[PDB]
Amino acid sequence: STAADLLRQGAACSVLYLTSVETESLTGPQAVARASSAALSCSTPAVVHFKVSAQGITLTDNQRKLFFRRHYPVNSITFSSTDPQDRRWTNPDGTTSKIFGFVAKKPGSPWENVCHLFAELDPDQPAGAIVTFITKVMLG
Repeated sequence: STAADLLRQGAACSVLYLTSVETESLTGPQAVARASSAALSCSTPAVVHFKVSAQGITLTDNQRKLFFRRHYPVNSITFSSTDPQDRRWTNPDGTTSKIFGFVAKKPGSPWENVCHLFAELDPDQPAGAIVTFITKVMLG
């Protein structure tokens, strides 16, 4: 586990997975805003493991032997930001969490642009930092 290899492995943490919505012909900020509107208008979100690395974004969740996984390669990711209206997610305890999303091509419907929306769980792995890391691996 050398420095450069570790650093390529990137950072992973837990986040709430709020929703995913198709977002064609919208700017990046419009896409994230659209997703947040949908999430905030709907009638409990899953906690997922969220990894950002040189290889892109990987989302996973397991309950016993049931398993969810999606990977978004770096060339597929077109945008990420916190909610441009500064809207927050209200947790079951009534406290609020910052919202962020990214837009990527849908792996099995590649013509489709889809915004994946999340809320922060840890102030020490905050939404703004995750957005910074995604934008860095896009920049690379």
